[PDB]
Amino acid sequence: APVRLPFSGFRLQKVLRESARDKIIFLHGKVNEASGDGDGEDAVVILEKTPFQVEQVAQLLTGSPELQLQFSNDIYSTYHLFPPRQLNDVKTTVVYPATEKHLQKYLRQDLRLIRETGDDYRNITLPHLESQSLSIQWVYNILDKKAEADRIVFENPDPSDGFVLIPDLKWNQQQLDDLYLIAICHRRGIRSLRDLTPEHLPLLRNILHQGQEAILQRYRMKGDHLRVYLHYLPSYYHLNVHFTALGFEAPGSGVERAHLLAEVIENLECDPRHYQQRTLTFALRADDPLLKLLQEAQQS
Amino acid sequence: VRLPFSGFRLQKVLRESARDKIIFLHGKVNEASGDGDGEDAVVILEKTPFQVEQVAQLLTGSPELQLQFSNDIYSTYHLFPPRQLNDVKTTVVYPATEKHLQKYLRQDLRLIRETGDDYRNITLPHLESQSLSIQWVYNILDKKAEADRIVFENPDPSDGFVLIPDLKWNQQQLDDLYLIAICHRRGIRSLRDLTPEHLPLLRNILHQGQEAILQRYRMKGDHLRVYLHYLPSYYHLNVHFTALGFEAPGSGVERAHLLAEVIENLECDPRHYQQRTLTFALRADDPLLKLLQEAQQ
Ligand SMILES: C[n+]1cn([C@@H]2O[C@H](COP(=O)(O)OP(=O)(O)OP(=O)(O)OC[C@H]3O[C@@H](n4cnc5c(N)ncnc54)[C@H](O)[C@@H]3O)[C@@H](O)[C@H]2O)c2nc(N)[nH]c(=O)c21
Ligand SMILES: C[n+]1cn([C@@H]2O[C@H](COP(=O)(O)OP(=O)(O)OP(=O)(O)OC[C@H]3O[C@@H](n4cnc5c(N)ncnc54)[C@H](O)[C@@H]3O)[C@@H](O)[C@H]2O)c2nc(N)[nH]c(=O)c21
Ligand SMILES: [Y+3]
Ligand SMILES: [Y+3]
Ligand SMILES: [Y+3]
Repeated sequence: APVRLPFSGFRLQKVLRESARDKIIFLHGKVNEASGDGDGEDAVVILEKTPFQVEQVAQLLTGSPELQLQFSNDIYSTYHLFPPRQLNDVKTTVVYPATEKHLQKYLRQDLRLIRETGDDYRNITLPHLESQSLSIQWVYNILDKKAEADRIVFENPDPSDGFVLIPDLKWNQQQLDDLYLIAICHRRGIRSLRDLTPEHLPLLRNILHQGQEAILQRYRMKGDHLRVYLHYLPSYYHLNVHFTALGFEAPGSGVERAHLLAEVIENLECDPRHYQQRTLTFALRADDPLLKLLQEAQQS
Repeated sequence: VRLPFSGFRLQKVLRESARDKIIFLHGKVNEASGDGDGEDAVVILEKTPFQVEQVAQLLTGSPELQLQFSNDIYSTYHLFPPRQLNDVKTTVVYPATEKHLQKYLRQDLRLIRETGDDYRNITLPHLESQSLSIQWVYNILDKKAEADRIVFENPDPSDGFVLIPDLKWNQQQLDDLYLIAICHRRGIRSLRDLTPEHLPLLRNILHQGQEAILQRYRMKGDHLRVYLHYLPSYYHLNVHFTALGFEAPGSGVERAHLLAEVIENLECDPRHYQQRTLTFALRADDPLLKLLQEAQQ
């Protein structure tokens, strides 16, 4: 049974970002303006066209689809096709109320690479963590069974070595070509890859092996069909591991941000302090203050 | 008006990309019309980008939505918009030939984690038996080919290399900038052949490579993603230079290795690349895949 936007009104302020290639758009709207003091609140609405489901496509092209002809020559031709309802799903995400840090992160990527030494991390990044980081209340809600409980795909309930595996916010669950799940560990205070030590190895292995095994049993998808990894920098500073279909070229799966869990585990087995000592490469917005901070602790 | 045929029986998904919301289908058409004898068609379908004004308008009309879930300030929904947002770009090849089929066909991939042993016992023996030609490299290195496009060359036979646009780039804009660097010293097959003796070749590549791109394109190093493939397609060490902003195919973690961390990895673990297990993806029909899977069963 269908619902409405969790707010009234939406008046466009700004296209934070759009991409014709990815068929996606992120908008900052003013909402609820006809109440209280008349200023309203900020929201972000994100609209993404969805992947095709080949069977519905094959069934459509078997009949007489609604078409207009755009180019014609001999054996080539391009139409505009207007499918029935069922092929038109647009994946819609709402952030509301949206904070100033949301508005910043969803804006116009003009990105710069940076190489962060262990020392740059203790000295510069760590003490500046608040400014990179978003509320993890949603993570607590899942771990506490207050949101998304009926979506949980698997749980290892151990307080220390356990975790919850659930469909990622980006996956609309309608097909397996873009399978995307997330594992969040039960244990609090592991912010990111920089916190990881051999003490976490049991936790890591369980995410890797019981996560893959749970995906094999739920979706029949084999581990050699999965790309399993973490982000550095993450947006939410509670360790989280991303399980994607390998043939899905997921945004954020690039060598400049993604780290395979299998390698992370073996890195720890070979090199207990590897994540505190070594240098990690990632991208930051041009104008992000932390970039400036870091550029200045290494140039001179 | 109409599709150029009647009936569609799916024969094969030649290629798909959920990320780009595109599929390439081969179907059999006309099987319940004319003589009864079906033909070949390719039909490519692609979702369209949004238009701001149509989206704004839809949103201020407060539409109805099917809730997927909510959590705190977050929520997601299925939206079934009115016709004007729903257009699909439908390209048809009819009748299509076996050439059209081969043009669009892509193999599905499979992950493998190749130990240092796996590489010694299985991949290396396989690759000396079977490899794609590295002539085209040779042609460049010794000026018979593409000398009209060199961006930079350091000639030192032991640590030098030539830097040319990759064929993937039409050179009309810097958005999708892509270059390869091929080294002068011969027989470096891939990453698996790298040791601390390579440190000058590597350093060389990264550093003079960036300087060349700076002077030629006005593009700073922090704007560049620089890396090698494992497994490469061509077994003569080759370094890839792409614009940071360009989400280049093949820059995924399951394939790409940052040049600079390959360097530091040599510095702290001299045997790294002969001992450590490396991860990569193979085509479903690659004989190497069956070999590795059989060795690890
Ligand atoms: C709030 N939240 C985030 N995730 C998922 O948790 C992971 C956190 O992962 P991470 O810490 O490594 O950070 P990441 O940067 O990947 O997450 P973010 O959500 O900021 O995604 C990165 C970028 O991808 C882009 N993007 C494409 N679609 C969306 C979308 N729908 N929402 C936000 N960003 C999107 C944005 O440009 C964004 O900055 C992400 O994969 C996110 O979908 C959630 N999953 C559930 N199940 N319930 C949640 O409530 C939830
Ligand atoms: C022949 N050639 C190739 N390159 C470029 O050299 C680099 C070699 O780099 P690499 O050794 O690590 O190989 P990579 O795997 O990147 O090569 P490429 O993208 O071309 O892969 C090879 C081929 O296999 C095909 N292919 C890739 N995946 C699939 C799949 N999944 N299914 C079916 N076919 C696939 C490709 O379309 C292509 O024909 C590539 O980035 C390539 O564009 C060249 N550059 C110049 N300047 N002059 C050349 O003549 C030249
Ligand atoms: Y006020
Ligand atoms: Y006011
Ligand atoms: Y079915």
